[PDB]
Amino acid sequence: ADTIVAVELDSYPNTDIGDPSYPHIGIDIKSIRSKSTARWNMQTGKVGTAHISYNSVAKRLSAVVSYTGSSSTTVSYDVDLNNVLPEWVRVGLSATTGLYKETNTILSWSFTSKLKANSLHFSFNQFSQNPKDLILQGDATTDSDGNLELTKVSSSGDPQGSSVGRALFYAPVHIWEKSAVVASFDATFTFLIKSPDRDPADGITFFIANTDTSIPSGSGGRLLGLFPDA
Amino acid sequence: ADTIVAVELDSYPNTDIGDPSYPHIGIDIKSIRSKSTARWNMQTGKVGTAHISYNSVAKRLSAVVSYTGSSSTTVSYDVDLNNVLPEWVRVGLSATTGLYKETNTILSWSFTSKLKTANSLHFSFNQFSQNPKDLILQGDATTDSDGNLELTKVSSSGDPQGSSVGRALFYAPVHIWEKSAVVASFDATFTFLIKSPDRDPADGITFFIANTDTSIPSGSGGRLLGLFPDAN
Ligand SMILES: [Ca+2]
Ligand SMILES: [Ca+2]
Ligand SMILES: [Ca+2]
Ligand SMILES: [Mn+2]
Ligand SMILES: [Mn+2]
Ligand SMILES: [Mn+2]
Ligand SMILES: [Mn+2]
Ligand SMILES: [Mn+2]
Ligand SMILES: [Mn+2]
Ligand SMILES: [Mn+2]
Repeated sequence: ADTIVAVELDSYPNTDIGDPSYPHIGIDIKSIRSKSTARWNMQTGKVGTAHISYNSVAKRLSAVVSYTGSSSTTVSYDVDLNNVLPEWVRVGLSATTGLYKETNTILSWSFTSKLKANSLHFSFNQFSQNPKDLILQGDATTDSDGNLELTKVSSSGDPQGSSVGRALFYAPVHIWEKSAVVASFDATFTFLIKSPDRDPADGITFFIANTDTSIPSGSGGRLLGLFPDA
Repeated sequence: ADTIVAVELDSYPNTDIGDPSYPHIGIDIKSIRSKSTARWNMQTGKVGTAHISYNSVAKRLSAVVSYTGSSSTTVSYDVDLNNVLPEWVRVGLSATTGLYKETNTILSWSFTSKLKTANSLHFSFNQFSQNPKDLILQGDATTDSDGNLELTKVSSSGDPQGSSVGRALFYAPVHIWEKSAVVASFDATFTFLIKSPDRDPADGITFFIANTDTSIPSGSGGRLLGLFPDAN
């Protein structure tokens, strides 16, 4: 079973598995049952931005999601990630649609990791047709507009249900080493969630996992393509 | 047949294949016979620093090698790398030894690529782990307990060995160009320590850019720096 650390943008309330009764963003530490969550005032059809950051001294994983012209949503959790994650990891984005759907379009994504100092940084303001520097899993694809469509969309751009997909950066990341003075990382991605459904689903996540991580079987829908069970 | 673009720190003069008659640094475009070279006043036993840069507007690949408290060595060559390299590549470092030898120790390596279609990739190693999962080690290349990358074999006692070849490629491919892109550039730097028991150290170290699936060619040892199958 993979080891997962993620920040979820949960658009669909799955109260039968721990979610609060409303769209929310949360911090998941080895389980879909977020250790911390904050109400997320979604704005489908509007481009949002998510920023995630962490450093080994403060030991506080934080995330902020926002849209232009509106107050943001933030969430944090005190945790020693070096204790949870292996020294080497791959970082990525995931998304899923189930009975209900939504577009899980990524317009841009950047990540920076520093180990005190060695470093890894990448930035995509648009994605290439054949992103050789990305590992596409499931239905994840990049469209003609240079955007990353984590889940299946029609020619018109209309979302489809029962879809799952993720994109991991090709190169493993060394997030920690013995005696390391300080290790830190931060990620940012812009997204566009659209949907005809009264209640869109299921969400998008930025996650960090073991380097050989793959879509767990039965991880569709509410499990955001990250966990095998609830 | 890989496509190679490299900046060579040629410590051994092989005049039989076009090398000038003195240690030198050079810019190689699909051939070991440098398109441009400059005399390299080596400081064996001293830590050196090499800097390589290029951008699609200026179209001038330049490299500078220096040591603390000494005059630097520079070499340049005008060339549109878009007419040579494929759109996706892997970057790396190579080194070899032949009858004569030398340590080809890399103490640090950084690289930055920018593509304004601006997308970018950047990595830096101030030390290397024993199990560098973000590096593709080829040939004899290995990282040591000191955290340094030994491109070519060195005895457990630190003494270099001849007839060795090794390379280290960064794991993720690099997108250096795309049609209609506005501008693209890359920057690379690495520090190295070349030590030798031989009056004439050989054969050299290089920073190269090649097709993503690049591998050490057969017969690329010694004077071929682990980059080419022949000296054509
Ligand atoms: Ca949910
Ligand atoms: Ca030579
Ligand atoms: Ca192209
Ligand atoms: Mn949730
Ligand atoms: Mn930040
Ligand atoms: Mn850096
Ligand atoms: Mn690209
Ligand atoms: Mn030469
Ligand atoms: Mn950048
Ligand atoms: Mn490392």
